[PDB]
Amino acid sequence: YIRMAKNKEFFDALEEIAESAKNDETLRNELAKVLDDILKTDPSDPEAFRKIVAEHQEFWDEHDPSLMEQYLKSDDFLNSTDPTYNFQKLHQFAAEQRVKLGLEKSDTDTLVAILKNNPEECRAYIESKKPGLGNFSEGNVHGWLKEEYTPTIPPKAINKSTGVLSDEAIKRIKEQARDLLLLKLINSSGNTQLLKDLRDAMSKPEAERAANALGFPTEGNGVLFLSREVVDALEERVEKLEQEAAKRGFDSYVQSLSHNALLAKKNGLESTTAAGFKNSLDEPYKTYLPESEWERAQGVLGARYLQAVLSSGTQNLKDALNAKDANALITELKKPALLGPHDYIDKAVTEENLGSLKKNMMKSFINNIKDETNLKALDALKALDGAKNLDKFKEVLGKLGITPADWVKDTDLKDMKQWARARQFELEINRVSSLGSGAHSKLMSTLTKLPVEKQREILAKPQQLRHLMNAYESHVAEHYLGKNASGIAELLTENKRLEGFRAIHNAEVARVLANFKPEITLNDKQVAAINQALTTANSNPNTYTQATDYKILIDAIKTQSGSVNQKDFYNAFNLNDDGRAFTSSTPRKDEMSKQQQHNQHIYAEYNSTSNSGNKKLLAVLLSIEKPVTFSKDIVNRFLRPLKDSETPQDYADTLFGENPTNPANKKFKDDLLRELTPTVFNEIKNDLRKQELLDTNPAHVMTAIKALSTELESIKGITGPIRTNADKLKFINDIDPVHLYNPTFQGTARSKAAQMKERYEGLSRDCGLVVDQLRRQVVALEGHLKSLPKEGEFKAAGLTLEQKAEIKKLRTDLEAELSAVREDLDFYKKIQGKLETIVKEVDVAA
Repeated sequence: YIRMAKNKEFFDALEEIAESAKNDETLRNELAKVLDDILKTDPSDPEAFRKIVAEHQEFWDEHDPSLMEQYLKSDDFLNSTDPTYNFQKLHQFAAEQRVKLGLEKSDTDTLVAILKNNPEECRAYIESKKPGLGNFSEGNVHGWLKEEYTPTIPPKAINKSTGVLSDEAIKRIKEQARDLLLLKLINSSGNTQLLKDLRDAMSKPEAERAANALGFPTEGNGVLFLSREVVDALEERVEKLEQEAAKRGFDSYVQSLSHNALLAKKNGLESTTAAGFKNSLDEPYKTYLPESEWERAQGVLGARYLQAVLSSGTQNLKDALNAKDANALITELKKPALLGPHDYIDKAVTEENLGSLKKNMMKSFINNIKDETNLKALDALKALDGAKNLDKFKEVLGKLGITPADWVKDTDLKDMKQWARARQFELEINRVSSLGSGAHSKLMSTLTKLPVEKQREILAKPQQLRHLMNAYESHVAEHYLGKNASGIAELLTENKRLEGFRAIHNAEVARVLANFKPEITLNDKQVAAINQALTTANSNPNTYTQATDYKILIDAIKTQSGSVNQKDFYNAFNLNDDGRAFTSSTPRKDEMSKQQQHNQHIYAEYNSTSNSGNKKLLAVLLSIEKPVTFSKDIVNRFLRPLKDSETPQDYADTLFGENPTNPANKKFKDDLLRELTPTVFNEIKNDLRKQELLDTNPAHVMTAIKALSTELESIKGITGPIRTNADKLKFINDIDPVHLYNPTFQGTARSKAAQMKERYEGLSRDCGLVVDQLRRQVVALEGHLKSLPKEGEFKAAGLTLEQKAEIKKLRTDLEAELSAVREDLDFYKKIQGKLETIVKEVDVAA
């Protein structure tokens, strides 16, 4: 080797200078000449060549003096045959370097065309862009050949000048072109998913499609390879787009948030830095929101979170509802009792907020109205429901603790009275049900959706809430609710699910099992075994103080629920997670004990008796919560009058009174009539009328076989006339056609048919009545011959041939009526329907 020369030093200098001409527009115009000349020269003419490189000495000395030192013409300092850097190389390299300098600022269409064209076609293309990408025409640069052309049908210009722009040189030119075309495409795409497909690809075939979709050409794909410069710029483009996307989308997303969602953002909103705040959002905003937005976004999401948490909370809101302006409402909400000292609440701003906020705070207030010392809750609420003026309101909102209340609008008066009524219901159902008002969510909805007036009615007559919890067929609900009122379907199925718990043998186990987070669903055989578990528990004299014996009661129930987390079960009954021992704060078990202590004497009969009629009356009794212990003498006083009482109401009255004076009684009468439905009371009754029919005296058997036969004759006298009129009322209106008419009076052409309508729908309302009546008799008749044992297992001393032929007379007569009445029920319904189709053809006709 040697090296005593400037040949590398010029390669290396040109290369640097070209880089610094990226952003120095005049230096490129200088460096283009330096090249434009070096190019014009013949390479293999060491005189002429070194003449031309020397004759730009002023431009050489301008970058680096250490290129220059009679010695210029001497090829001592400048090698003519360097193994790595000739004149042939420094000409070839200066050509590459020329076209590279030119495309650095050239348009998208050129950039494409260089990628589009093959090396041959690419050289000829460079000639057509003259002097843009150098002066590459014949004669103007030495190596440069004549343009040849292909033999293809549309001929394509090619230039086979490898001596100056080598095949490896035009690849490097395409390399540089690609990059710049991409940066052009990247900086101009708003389409973020495409950009991402490119950055996140892991194989040429989708690096392709991603590129091709941005506008990179199909022809370029061969050389498509991400440099680290294009990557770096791509990566920082998406982060730009996502941020200004997320900044824009936020104010919408906040409005999109559900109530529970809003509520979950608290830890976020209280965050002392933007990282935290941001970390509590959902994923677009969780990262790509910019921190600059934060202070603003605290407010936008804040004032929605102030609406949500103030609306739904239990905190005391007197002072904050009485706030003077926003500035005072703020200093109130920052108080530790409320939302705490946090910057976010300094976006509860006077403008839109403190109206909106106070209306929302008023919902909380009303819902946490409490039996205070001078005022009942139901009075306070009904005061608010009652009053008519805005000023008649402010008068009571005086007494509730809100002065001035001059902020209270007129429009809102209807909304906030609904909150007053809704709350009234909440309480009145809590008063009526052993269970929670929560346990009747669907019932609590349907009342809140009855129109303004009916609400006030059902509230003035609260006893029907009782009847509604015992409404299981839609017509029963309708009779108290409305015509076809909203949400009945759901109400009924609530009542069907609750009946298990409502008839469970202890009111604590009722409450918690009914109000479990996943919903449980029972069979009667499940609740049998649950009530069986509680009898073993009442048998055990330390179920509620020995933790291993409290477990025997829970372990028994557990199994019957059947399918949930063990732990919540145990905690919800005040035990630790294991079972091992009681949790320190022990209220659920405490009331269980208080209940199951009152079921001492009641259980004492429940176990003794074979009277599987009034077993059921005890079962309902111990399934109702009691203030007090219910002695052995009151169990006797409960069981006495049931035989002689005909209805549930007549049963209550003779126990307690017409309007029993003593509050603790009045409540238990109300609570007793809730569980003694007309339906279950009959079940008790004709169960205990099985009893007198199971007796060992024929004295008693027959004294109740005759009774029963008297009630059958009653039933036959209601059915009698309904039978004799039946054959008549059909034969007339069954063969009857329905295009026709019957005109027999005066009036208008349309009012003839209209009042012949009134006459048919009069008959439709007679049949309906009959239908209802026969419905009751089939229920009754069934009721009776359930009560009758069946030729066998009579468990009685000798029955004579007249006695045993009389009881068999009864069965057959009972079944022979039941069977018979069905004829008519069927038939009367046919006539029912038959009219409905005649009445609604007079509608479409007249």
